[PDB]
Amino acid sequence: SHMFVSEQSLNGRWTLKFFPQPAVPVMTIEGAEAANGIVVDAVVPGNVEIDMEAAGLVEDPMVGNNIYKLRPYEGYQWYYSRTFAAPVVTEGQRLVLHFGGIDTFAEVYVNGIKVGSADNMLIEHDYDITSVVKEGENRLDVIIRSSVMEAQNHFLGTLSIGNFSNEESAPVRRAPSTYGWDIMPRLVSAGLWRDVTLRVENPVTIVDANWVTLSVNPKAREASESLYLQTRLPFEMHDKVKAVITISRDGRQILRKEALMRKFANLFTLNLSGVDAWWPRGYGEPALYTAEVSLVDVTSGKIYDTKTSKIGFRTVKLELDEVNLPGQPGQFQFIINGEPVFAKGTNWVPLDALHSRDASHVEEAVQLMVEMNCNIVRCWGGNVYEDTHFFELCDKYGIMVWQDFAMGCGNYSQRDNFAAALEKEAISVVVKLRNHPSLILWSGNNDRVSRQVLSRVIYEFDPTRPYLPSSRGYYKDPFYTENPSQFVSQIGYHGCPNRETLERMFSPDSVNPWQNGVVGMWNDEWQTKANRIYDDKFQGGRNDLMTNQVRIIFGEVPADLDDFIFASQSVQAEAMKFFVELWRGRRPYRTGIIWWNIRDGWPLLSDAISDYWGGKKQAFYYMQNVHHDVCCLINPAANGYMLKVDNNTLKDFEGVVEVKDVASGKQVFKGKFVSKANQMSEIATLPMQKGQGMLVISYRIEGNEYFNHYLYGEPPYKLDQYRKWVKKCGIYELE
Amino acid sequence: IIRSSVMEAQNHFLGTLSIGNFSNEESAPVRRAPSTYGWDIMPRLVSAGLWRDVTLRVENPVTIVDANWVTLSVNPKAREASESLYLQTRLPFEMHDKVKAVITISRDGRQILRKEALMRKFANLFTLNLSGVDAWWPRGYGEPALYTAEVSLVDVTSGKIYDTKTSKIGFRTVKLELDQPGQFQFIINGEPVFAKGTNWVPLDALHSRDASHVEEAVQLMVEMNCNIVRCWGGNVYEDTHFFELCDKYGIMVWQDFAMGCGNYSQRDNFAAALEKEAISVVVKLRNHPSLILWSG
Amino acid sequence: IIRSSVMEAQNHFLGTLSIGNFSNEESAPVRRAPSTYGWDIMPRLVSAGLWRDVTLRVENPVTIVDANWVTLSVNPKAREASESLYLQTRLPFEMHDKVKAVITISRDGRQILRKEALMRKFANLFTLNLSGVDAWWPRGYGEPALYTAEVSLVDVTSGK
Repeated sequence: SHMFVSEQSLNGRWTLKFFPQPAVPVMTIEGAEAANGIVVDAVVPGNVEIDMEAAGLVEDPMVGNNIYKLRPYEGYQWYYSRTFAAPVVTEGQRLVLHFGGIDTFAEVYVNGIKVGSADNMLIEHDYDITSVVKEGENRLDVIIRSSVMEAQNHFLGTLSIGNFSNEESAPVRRAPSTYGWDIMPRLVSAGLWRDVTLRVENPVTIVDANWVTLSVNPKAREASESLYLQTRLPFEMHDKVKAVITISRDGRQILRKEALMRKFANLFTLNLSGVDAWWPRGYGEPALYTAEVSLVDVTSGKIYDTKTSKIGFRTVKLELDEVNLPGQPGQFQFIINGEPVFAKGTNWVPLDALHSRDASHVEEAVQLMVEMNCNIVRCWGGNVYEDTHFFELCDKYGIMVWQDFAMGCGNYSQRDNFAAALEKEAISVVVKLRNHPSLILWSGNNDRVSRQVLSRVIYEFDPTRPYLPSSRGYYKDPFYTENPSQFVSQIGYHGCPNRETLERMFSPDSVNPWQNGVVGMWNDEWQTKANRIYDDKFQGGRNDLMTNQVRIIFGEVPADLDDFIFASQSVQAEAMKFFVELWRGRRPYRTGIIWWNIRDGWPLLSDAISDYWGGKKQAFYYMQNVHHDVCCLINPAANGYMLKVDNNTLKDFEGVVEVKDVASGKQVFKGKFVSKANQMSEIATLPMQKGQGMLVISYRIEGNEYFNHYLYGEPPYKLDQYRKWVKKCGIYELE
Repeated sequence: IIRSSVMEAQNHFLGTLSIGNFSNEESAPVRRAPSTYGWDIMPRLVSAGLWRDVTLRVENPVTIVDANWVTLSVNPKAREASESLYLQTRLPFEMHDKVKAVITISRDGRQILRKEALMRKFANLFTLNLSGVDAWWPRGYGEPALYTAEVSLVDVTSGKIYDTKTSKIGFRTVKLELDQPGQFQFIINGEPVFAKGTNWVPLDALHSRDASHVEEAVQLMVEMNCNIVRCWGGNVYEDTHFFELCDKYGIMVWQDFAMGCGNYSQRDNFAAALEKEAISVVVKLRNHPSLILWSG
Repeated sequence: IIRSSVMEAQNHFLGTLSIGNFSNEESAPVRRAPSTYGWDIMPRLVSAGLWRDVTLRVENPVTIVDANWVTLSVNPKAREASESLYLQTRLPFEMHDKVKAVITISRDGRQILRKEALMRKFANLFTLNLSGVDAWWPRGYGEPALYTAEVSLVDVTSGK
């Protein structure tokens, strides 16, 4: 009832002073104030380019070639400053200054006294400022250095040079994609990109509450849950404090346990009844339960601290296939609550190049995966680690999370200084995320980094989850169809974004892609949205993937912009849909497919199926119809085709299915089928049809009508005849 | 000025494996005897204090840092053995070529060997091929023959003795012949011995009284006729006198490093504290013939 | 001011496997040539002093930290080769996009290959596909063909 702890936000308006970084970087408050620079208003959480654009000092980086105009600020320093009132601290309490995100190399001062030196963009930074804080008004100053210039303080190994990830990224703990990628612009940025708060703690406080599902019995509605509790506990308070442990759901108390605190750290085991297991989408309900622990004085009832979260009773195992194709990647399958689950989902890339806006995108971005019905998502190591709320949403909606540690495409230093920086980061992120039921896998894609540093962290701080040391042309080419990986990471096909997105990110004279009307030659602004990392004038490159892919499927590249959008999105839609159906149709050998990708992190031309502004490409709806719990699909056979139905649930379903020709209306097949639980079931073999065309699949399950299709024949097709088949099928609108 | 051991534990963040074991979470990040926090066979009595000797030592510029005696080979029927002396010293350079090591093996006044060697460097290996020496055996398999091994540093001209190290060694070889836990056998001087003995637990919850119990407690093993004793990792390491008695009565010693009943930290901080401890205890005890096994 | 190398060895407690070897115990904990303490083919002469050149060097803010040449592949029959240059430089941020790297492979004054690239970052990997070059062979197996490889950091505006 009575609250003896509190958290006061330091978010809001700050003062931001920026200037070019001298040869000797500015480290002190006196140097930052004596330096000659520009002072503007800043918003925390934020990025400095946001503050600068609000002051009219930079142009919108999302339009045209404006991204290259931010180049000089990579060599700048950034000085945050504000005042704050210190909260009332009683005798023994501790005041903690909390940073959710400092980007990156910065000296932190409170009342002119240094309290910390941050050097990791991806993790939290907490400082005990109890003794340095004064009565009344206090000063908080953060002086950030240039991340790019920090790289030259290090001598690189041979393996760290020439990778797709930037050499500037190798010796520093930052998201590698911020230096530029083929799917993200170069925007190093800086600033306080997550919350800054002031926490008041009691001498008796919870240091960590670690919930672990030892076992789960779904049929009996039981589970065994362990609580690893670490606290600060003055010895005078030993035997005078009790832990109050509650499992509840919507106010209704499931279990209550109280235990006297005779030592600072304890293991409490809870044997629960009447509790449902946590399942990913399709395989059941994502049952969640409020788990709460409080440190309570046994005499006065004083609540010294309380930790509350929603946990899910679930076990996860990575069943390795060590018989078939030893050494091949993807020879494994996820086992959730003892059931082998078929994984299907997207790779997760940055939500925004200015990551202070990540949090405002996460609700609608997770809703993309919910509408798609992904049961898994892989957080790519090129991005930052997402915050707690992303994993809360994945807990709530039953989306399993595969978490890469933040590494780019390359090899890294084997020396002690880098190993210590990565270990501190790994321990921080693991302790923070290890209680979310949606998280199922750590990945660190011999190397000391992947085979020793990260493995020792998972071994000591998360024994409950598996760890993995390591991770164009025609879509029916043998490079795709002959891949024997059970669990594949699909490469992705390009898709020209919607017209409204093109007209929003390109200048009016650059909306049309063809330079001087020459089909195949991209203008300079389209080359920038390749993404082109550096401002280098050249022709061709990554954008030629759009034309070469429509030239294989449709023979010729349309000159009209609207017809080019249809051709490009159609190739992307057919390719990605074909890859999902190919893996779902070849179960039980195939065990999962994680495709690239569902959402852009910036207005760009990419292989994502939905752009930065929420513009869904045609591939999104194609993929949606092949991601259902029960899906009737058609795989190519040696002679003819094979109508199949795949089931990613633990329940049996029945229904009827009808396969017809879209152009002639003739019935190729129509029969009743039994879709057995958690397996692929072949229905019937279909003969080869004459020439090109399309087949329409119409199946009915439990009074619900679902629709699919299959494009038969060999390319090249005629773009206008394919358009007629889409309209005559009645499933997907043209545009 | 001693601090609270229990409270020191809260200066550390424990890994999952260190929580919930039978050994106390307070024991996991500190280098103390785990049984002092309580056990099923020992009371909780954390205690504190200067529980062993406090002395002032005066050393000369020339001094012996370590005298490490190693038995390379033994031939009991021929009454021979090859003994190595690994000698480390502090030696000013002006004292190089001016000091000699005097190595003497003796048994009850009878001198077995007297070798003198000019000190030309600070560390040296002296091989001693001995005659008329009996091998060291555990109880039942023969005599626990011990010899006084003495090394002294002596000025060549003035004859002044700068330092002297003296202990009783035994000429013995130990091999662990492997063949499921416990699939091994101790080979002592080439013979396969059948081991029979007890585990060794704290002599007292107040460990400053261990030294007053060790004579009678070892006599329990002599009356019992144990030929082996396993010093439990829940206890402190026994002092030199315990191993002196085990040398004398022919009781082999299997020594656990001081670990509780659970997994420990994997971070560099704990590894550095444990390495320092292990180097200290190994150098202190590696010269006793009774000691035959280290266990982690 | 140089100290005694011999006396430095007594700052270290030696392990058992470091005592009794052919090399001196004084050699085990120090980073010196072990033969200086004596061997069966070299006398004992510890010595001391500044035994190699001492120089004062002046470096520009734009300077080459390391030029690492690596032969990926070679085809001696076709007189072709693939050479990589792992270049690490010191580069103030003001000089980013204003300096170019100039790479020249030559032999006895005749130029074989030349490549220019704008320095956009401090470290770079350059790939050179070379024609008309001979492979390096040990004695007997061919000629020890060498080529002068030069890299320079050049101001794109003034040519300095």
